[PDB]
Amino acid sequence: SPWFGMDIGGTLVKLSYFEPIDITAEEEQEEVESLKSIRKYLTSNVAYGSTGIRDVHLELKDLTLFGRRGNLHFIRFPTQDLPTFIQMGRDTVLCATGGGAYKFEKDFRTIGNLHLHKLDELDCLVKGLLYIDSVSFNGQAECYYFANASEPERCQKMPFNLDDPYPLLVVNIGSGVSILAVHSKDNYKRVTGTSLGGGTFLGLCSLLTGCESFEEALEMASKGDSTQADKLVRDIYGGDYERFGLPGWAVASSFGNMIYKEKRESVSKEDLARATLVTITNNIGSVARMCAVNEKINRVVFVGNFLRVNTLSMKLLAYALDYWSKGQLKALFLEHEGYFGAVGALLGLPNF
Amino acid sequence: SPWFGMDIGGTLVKLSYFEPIDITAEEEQEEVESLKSIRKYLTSNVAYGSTGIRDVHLELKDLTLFGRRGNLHFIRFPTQDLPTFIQMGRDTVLCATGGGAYKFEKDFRTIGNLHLHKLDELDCLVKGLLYIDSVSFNGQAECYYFANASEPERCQKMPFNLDDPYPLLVVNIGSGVSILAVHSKDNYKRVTGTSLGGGTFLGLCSLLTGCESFEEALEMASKGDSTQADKLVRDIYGGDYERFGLPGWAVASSFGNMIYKEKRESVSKEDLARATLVTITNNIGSVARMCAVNEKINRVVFVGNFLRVNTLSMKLLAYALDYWSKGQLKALFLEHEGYFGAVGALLGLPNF
Ligand SMILES: Nc1ncnc2c1ncn2[C@@H]1O[C@H](COP(=O)(O)OP(=O)(O)NP(=O)(O)O)[C@@H](O)[C@H]1O
Ligand SMILES: Nc1ncnc2c1ncn2[C@@H]1O[C@H](COP(=O)(O)OP(=O)(O)NP(=O)(O)O)[C@@H](O)[C@H]1O
Ligand SMILES: CC(C)c1ncc(CC(=O)N2CCN(c3ccc(C#N)nn3)CC2)cc1F
Ligand SMILES: CC(C)c1ncc(CC(=O)N2CCN(c3ccc(C#N)nn3)CC2)cc1F
Ligand SMILES: [Mg+2]
Ligand SMILES: [Mg+2]
Repeated sequence: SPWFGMDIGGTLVKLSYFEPIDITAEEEQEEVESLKSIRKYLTSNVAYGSTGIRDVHLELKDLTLFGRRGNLHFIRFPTQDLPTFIQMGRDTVLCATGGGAYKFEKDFRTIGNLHLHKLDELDCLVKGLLYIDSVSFNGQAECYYFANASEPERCQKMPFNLDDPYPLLVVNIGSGVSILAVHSKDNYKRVTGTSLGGGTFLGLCSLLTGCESFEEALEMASKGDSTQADKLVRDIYGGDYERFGLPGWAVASSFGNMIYKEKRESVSKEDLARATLVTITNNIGSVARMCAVNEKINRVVFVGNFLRVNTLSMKLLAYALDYWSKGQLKALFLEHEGYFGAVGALLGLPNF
Repeated sequence: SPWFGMDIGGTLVKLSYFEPIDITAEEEQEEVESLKSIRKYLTSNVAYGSTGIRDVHLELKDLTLFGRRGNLHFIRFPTQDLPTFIQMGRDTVLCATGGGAYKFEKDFRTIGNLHLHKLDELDCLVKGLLYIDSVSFNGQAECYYFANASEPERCQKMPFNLDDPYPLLVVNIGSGVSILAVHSKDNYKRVTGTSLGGGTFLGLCSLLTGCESFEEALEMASKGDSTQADKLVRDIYGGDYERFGLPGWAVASSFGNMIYKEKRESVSKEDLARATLVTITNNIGSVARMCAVNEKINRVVFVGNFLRVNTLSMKLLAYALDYWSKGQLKALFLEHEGYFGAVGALLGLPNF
């Protein structure tokens, strides 16, 4: 049986696959052709069909897991294409998490004799996050922050040590947002969540600009000026609101300048994309700040695929969390940020 | 000099005007024609030009203020039309608050010999709120809540006593959102704020539906189904997410079903209006809940004109705050909710 961990989210399926690299001469003969075809298919291709992708840069090489050495691979595809995945399987013990482990349980059982083991998505997230940081990213730090995030000429990605990770606030930005407080390896809770997450960015962006992919939405946003759509403090006060330390550049009302018809007629799609990104990102940061204050936790780590290839939102979070907390909170990021649930699911294999 | 209080916000100007009703025979002769023309103009019209409105239902009758008896009137017009207001004035001590008291200071001083006194918008809000509740709404309660907000066959507006109003969390929903913690008549602070407020509702609604007024946006929303645009917990899990008590009907991702092109092509403008309203309203409620928990305050009063003629958002707030706090927080509302800053400004007149 191949060793796989699957996190079926509302938008993306994430798959962690352990490729053994210590296969003995006797073991290669004993392996069945279907198993060899799967291993070869997965390791000789980086694109799978039309929508599956192997994130080769994230591979952990020569990892020791369950007493074997191998490479840990990280693979993603849209949940909309899970029927293709299952149909290919019909042409193994599967540890699965995410909402889709429940929603699609009956579909996975169409694969004869397959044993599906549903695992909790936040249990798997915490276990996978702690594990990956513990083994390191091929000797490099898994965790990083942006040093001097308020000064663009200095701002730079820097490694951050999580050897004693507790306590930790984890902000999981998927379709929506889950906020977790982790006090130990066995003591964690879901503090709250928000509905304004990555699916809001992508959904609103598509409605407003006609973009047809997450990457196109980010490309548009990179070219836009959110202040063409947003109403700033200085638009209301003429400058800073000094009594409460609100700088003129702060957003007072997201999309608030779109109440004027002439401004709706002049705004560009790129401006709207950037305002959508800024609106969602600042709200996530603000909710994270309030939760960190209430939980008395000063390290805030952001995960989920809203931040994949999204340096704009990462840098906005780093700057905003530091600025609005007056330096009391630190924004942290993880190289394997979308895959922790899939890894945590894989890690449950020995229990079955 | 007529007694006026003005709150110049980012979107609306609010004006409180005290009409004396104890004018003696000698006083009517001494009054100048311009003053008599202003009082007559204000009290014989309910529409002023094309965009000014007197909210006659809010009038406080036979109020004793500064040692005189009179009627307190409540008048609003768009900040975009303030040049018309100022030009009419050029054809008095003015206590003014809101950002526009600063932004338009030089414009108010084009009225010869006018004395402008800028007052802080959250100082005025707290003072006006406490004052109006203290004098009552013509003998009725100024404050109300929705009893049994979780059961539509029972849910009904009911009066609420604020005779000892402290402590109180005040959520001011204007263009954006300000959240205040009031501990006494002289001890209050701005806890935080959000950029996702009434201008976000109106701005996004206009972009998405082509509506041309706040009232039209609400009319559209009243006919729509937000679940056509939003991705719910049951869309991801197939039902409830039981481990964390998330019901299937909860929104997991606002506008999250709009990542699918075929759903964008089927959604109605009314659906989009309702999803915008629900998205903004739930986020305001959630931020209010987190702030109330951190401030250790269990009464949350919502003000600002986002809720004017907006029973949908008021009932959503009442239900959501009670549901998501497991009954620990109570949503409160005020009949004069958009006008407290203007009243607090008027109340500063004796200091000058
Ligand atoms: N290739 C992509 N396709 C779609 N969305 C993408 C893609 N890449 C990045 N994203 C973003 O990543 C978000 C989904 O993140 P992800 O952590 O995989 O959520 P999920 O697990 O599928 N949803 P959930 O059930 O709420 O946990 C989307 O909402 C987008 O904002
Ligand atoms: N006639 C109207 N015109 C515009 N907006 C309206 C109207 N009626 C209700 N609204 C809503 O009321 C909101 C403005 O509320 P209001 O409390 O008057 O804010 P403001 O004081 O002008 N803004 P701010 O400077 O942020 O405090 C708008 O964003 C709309 O959502
Ligand atoms: C008084 C009126 C005109 C008014 N209404 C609303 C606002 C918005 C506001 O108050 N804020 C503060 C909190 N903020 C963030 C952002 C990111 C993070 C992170 N990470 N944290 N906080 C968002 C904007 C301003 C304002 F002047
Ligand atoms: C696990 C994944 C699939 C997921 N991701 C996000 C959510 C959203 C969420 O967690 N919530 C709770 C807080 N909530 C409100 C709303 C109003 C108030 C008031 N007043 N308070 N809270 C909003 C929705 C669900 C969810 F299953
Ligand atoms: Mg997920
Ligand atoms: Mg205001």
